[PDB]
Amino acid sequence: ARPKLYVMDNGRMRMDKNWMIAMHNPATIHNPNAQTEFVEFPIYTVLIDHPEGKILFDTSCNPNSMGPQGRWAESTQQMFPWTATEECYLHNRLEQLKVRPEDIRYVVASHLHLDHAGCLEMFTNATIIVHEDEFNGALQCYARNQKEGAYIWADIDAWIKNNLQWRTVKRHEDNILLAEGVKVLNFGSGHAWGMLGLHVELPETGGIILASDAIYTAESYGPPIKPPGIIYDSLGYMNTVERIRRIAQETKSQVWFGHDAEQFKKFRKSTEGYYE
Amino acid sequence: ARPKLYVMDNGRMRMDKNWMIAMHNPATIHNPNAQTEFVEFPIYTVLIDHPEGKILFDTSCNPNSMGPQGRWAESTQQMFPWTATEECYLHNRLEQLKVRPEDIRYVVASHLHLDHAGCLEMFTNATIIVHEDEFNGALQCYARNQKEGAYIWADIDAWIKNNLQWRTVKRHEDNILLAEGVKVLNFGSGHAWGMLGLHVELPETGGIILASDAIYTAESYGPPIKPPGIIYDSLGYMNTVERIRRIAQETKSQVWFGHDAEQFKKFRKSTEGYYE
Ligand SMILES: [Co+2]
Ligand SMILES: [Co+2]
Ligand SMILES: [Fe+3]
Ligand SMILES: [Fe+3]
Repeated sequence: ARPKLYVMDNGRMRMDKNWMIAMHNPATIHNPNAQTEFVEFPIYTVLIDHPEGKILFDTSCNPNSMGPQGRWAESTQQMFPWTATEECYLHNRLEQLKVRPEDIRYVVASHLHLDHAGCLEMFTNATIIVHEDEFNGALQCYARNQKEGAYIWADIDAWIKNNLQWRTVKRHEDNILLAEGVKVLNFGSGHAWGMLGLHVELPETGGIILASDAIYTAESYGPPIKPPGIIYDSLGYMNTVERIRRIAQETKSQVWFGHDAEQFKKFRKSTEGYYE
Repeated sequence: ARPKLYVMDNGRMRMDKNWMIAMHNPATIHNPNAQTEFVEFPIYTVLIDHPEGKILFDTSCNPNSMGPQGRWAESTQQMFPWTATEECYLHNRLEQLKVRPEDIRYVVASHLHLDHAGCLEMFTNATIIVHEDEFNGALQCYARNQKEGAYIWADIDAWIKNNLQWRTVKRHEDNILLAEGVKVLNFGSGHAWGMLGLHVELPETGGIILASDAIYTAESYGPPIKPPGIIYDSLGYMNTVERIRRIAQETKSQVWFGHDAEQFKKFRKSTEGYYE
């Protein structure tokens, strides 16, 4: 197989840096009212144009997330504001590559947060691969009518209404070989209830690990590891980062972080090319 | 009737409220540079004067902790400053009750943080009860010559030099009946590597659970639970709080938090009386 892998720019988000890096700047006796910062970071998705079938990793935010008529709760909009030009919308990014949603064979949902699962509803022809624990957690949010937080009720509503084709990765399930040189990594609980990653082996570029929010940024990764404020299972989170580091070493893979502004700037984006 | 329980005031500590309540005041699009605050909370210990032998729960901070010639690293002193008059030192609080360190049969170390294990070195005739995972973690800090953080190298140094008599609670060990109506609760990992609590059954007052830093304050307790910034095992922490809530219900026990300023105010202090 000679795939082409694309990085698609799906806009920017801002939030308290403490969400990204827990206790990044603790107050001290002579600085008792230490103030935080509102950091900007990229939202992106990855398309693997593979001869066996197109694979999409993450889906960014829904185009109708923000605004007075937005799907996101106002509180969510104020804490995690998403800014994106029309060109940044996933459907537009795919269109400019002459890729229709119906062309996508597999969508790998790293997790079901607002900035990763926003456009799942587009892909009614794909198998949606998601960690069973993440799926269960999101569905409970829905059933419990939770309208605030990182799991968007209106998004989940749409997934169900659109009759998406789910394939859950079981808690103790081994890696899934999706296609030649493409493996779904079962990271389990950490940042969220159930994290999935991808290992891609490209002929030219070599190994890539898509970590998503298992590792927010290079600052997260270190060493030393600097865990997030947004966290479910702290032990699991630490285990996963260390696991990724080992895999990266042993397979000579690059690690692509969830939301690293510096790393993202270096990427060849879908408007400039791809990785072979 | 028989046992007398004393609450001993061991001064005050201040720190970033984010340590106490994680993400208490998140930055937003209209408050992007949200500040924290430096909150004050009590450091206290509990003496159970029991017919079978005196039991001490926690030991506060070492008198030699603060100052330019103090045991605590300057970074620690400025992040977690401890203020206490001489009358607040544990040795003095015990003296004012006509209790000598050598009279203490059991010391229960809830964990080995600087504000709980500070005076362990006093009790050379007691059995020191501590969670094995907490003990191991602290000893690693010592062996690794870690001078920063919540584990005080100089304190640990003193414990070893003073040849304390350790009794570790094993990871999967059942609760320990220390004396009639006094049980050591094995909370395991959460806030720290290994947390111990105490359930005390007093003839008159009834059930008391000493939660220590398993539950910082009533705000922590909720519901809903609001976890701390100082945390090791998030899942374990949550499990422990909910366990305490069940035990409290089933045994009709009060829950005494680790560092709740309002609750501590209400307590009958050792200088005014005791519980029976
Ligand atoms: Co996330
Ligand atoms: Co503590
Ligand atoms: Fe994210
Ligand atoms: Fe404490």
